[PDB]
Amino acid sequence: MLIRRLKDARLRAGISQEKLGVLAGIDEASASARMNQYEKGKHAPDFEMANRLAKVLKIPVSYLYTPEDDLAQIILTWNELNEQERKRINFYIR
Amino acid sequence: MLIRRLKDARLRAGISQEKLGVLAGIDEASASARMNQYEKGKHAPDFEMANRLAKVLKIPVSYLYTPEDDLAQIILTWNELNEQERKRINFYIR
DNA sequence: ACACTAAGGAAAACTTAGTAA
DNA sequence: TTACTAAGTTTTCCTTAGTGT
Repeated sequence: MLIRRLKDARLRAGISQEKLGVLAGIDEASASARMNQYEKGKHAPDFEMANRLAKVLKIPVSYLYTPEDDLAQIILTWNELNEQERKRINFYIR
Repeated sequence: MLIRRLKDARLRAGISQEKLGVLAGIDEASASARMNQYEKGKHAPDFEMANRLAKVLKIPVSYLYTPEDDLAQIILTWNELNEQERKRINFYIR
């Protein structure tokens, strides 16, 4: 998991490391420590948790694993497109 | 990491679980076991190994971590674009 | 060649109990 | 409050050594 994507998504959201964990379902006791470990690259969360974090952060989970700056932006933006906007890009791909 | 995504990518590369591990840097002696365990979802590779696996499979590492089928395709398809075709999309998104 | 699995040491994540701006 | 960390504990993985096609 890319620590910097985790930091940018959390900052845009406006919540602490501890808050993020609790909402993401991590136990109050270890929430603060764990969320800091992931954000400092000391440990990696597992994919389940990653999804849970993504859900709180209102981003697609794969943004967290996207190194390509240009692609990460596309994902972040695809996420917010409305019904027509996406239907446009779909015909585009196929 | 989504095992189904790993499997589909490998099959399109037209290579064995083993060869994949070998080319991805896993030692010959364990490459088969490991790559199978990943593909059956017994254990998940760490991100570094994911990245290695992706370079060999000629795909963006996000693909392995994207549960949405329509976003996965977008990622896969963006991958096939040239430097200019990508400037064309990056401006649409800025 | 190719897909696959149990077991147990190797290694990584999780928990606790904190400190530091 | 929020960020951060070491050390202990528990969990998951990598390697070995086989299975079967």
